[PDB]
Amino acid sequence: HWGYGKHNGPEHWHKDFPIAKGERQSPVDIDTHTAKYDPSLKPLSVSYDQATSLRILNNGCAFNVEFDDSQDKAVLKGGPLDGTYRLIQFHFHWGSLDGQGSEHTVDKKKYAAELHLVHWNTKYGDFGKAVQQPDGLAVLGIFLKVGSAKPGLQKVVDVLDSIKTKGKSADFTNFDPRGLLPESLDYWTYPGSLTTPPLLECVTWIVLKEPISVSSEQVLKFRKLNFNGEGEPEELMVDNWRPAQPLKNRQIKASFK
Ligand SMILES: *SCCNC(=O)CC(c1ccccc1)c1ccccc1
Ligand SMILES: [Zn+2]
Repeated sequence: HWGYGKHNGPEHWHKDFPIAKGERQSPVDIDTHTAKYDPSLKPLSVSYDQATSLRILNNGCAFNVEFDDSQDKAVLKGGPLDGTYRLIQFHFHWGSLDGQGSEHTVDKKKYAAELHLVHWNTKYGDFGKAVQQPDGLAVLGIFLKVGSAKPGLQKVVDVLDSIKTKGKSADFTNFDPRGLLPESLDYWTYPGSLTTPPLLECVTWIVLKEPISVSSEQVLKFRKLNFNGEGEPEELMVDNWRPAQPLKNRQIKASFK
């Protein structure tokens, strides 16, 4: 029932999901002049060399690339995190225009899109249990800007034709998410939530400072997806992003000076 339109978008979510007006909601604006370098933060470890993707799905909200998380194949460790967090999936949020689309902002700047690499804490055994824990998830957020094409994204872009509408999925094996990372692993980190209902406050956010560049043609293909299901009237999948929420009683820490 919730969505991203005028009668059911983010300003309405609180009626079915009162936690939307919560104490640690995401996304937020990242005030780079207020975030503090934290020297306690240990180095970030992104270990994706044995990653195993399975499938890509249009769920009506975005598209997810799903991974085999039955073992420690692609994991996130270090930084602010205690323990190992398993890659379960990734997705994007993007806009109708290159001037908007990200969820997090940097000094109020909106990027063209935002990549979320979603990982869960292995100490809680599965994702569904992890989301009911304040330290259950770790999401790696990577901003997208429009410029030169991102070669590691092209495999993703090409399959989208086969998952145009809500409920469609396709085989997506042997995709390597290392091709979606920037050079630098400099990040900001804060405690927050999922950015769609149920909006659970179970996330440790890790947002890379360095955006990746994608081409105009690549993001235009994202914009051709549909929110609707097959044989329903076309509603382009665009602007599936939730805006910045109140930081309230939280501190954003930086991994770099
Ligand atoms: S079209 C709805 C899209 N959202 C889902 O993928 C739901 C999913 C979730 C959350 C809480 C419990 C079970 C499943 C999810 C949402 C955001 C990030 C990761 C997973
Ligand atoms: Zn997301």
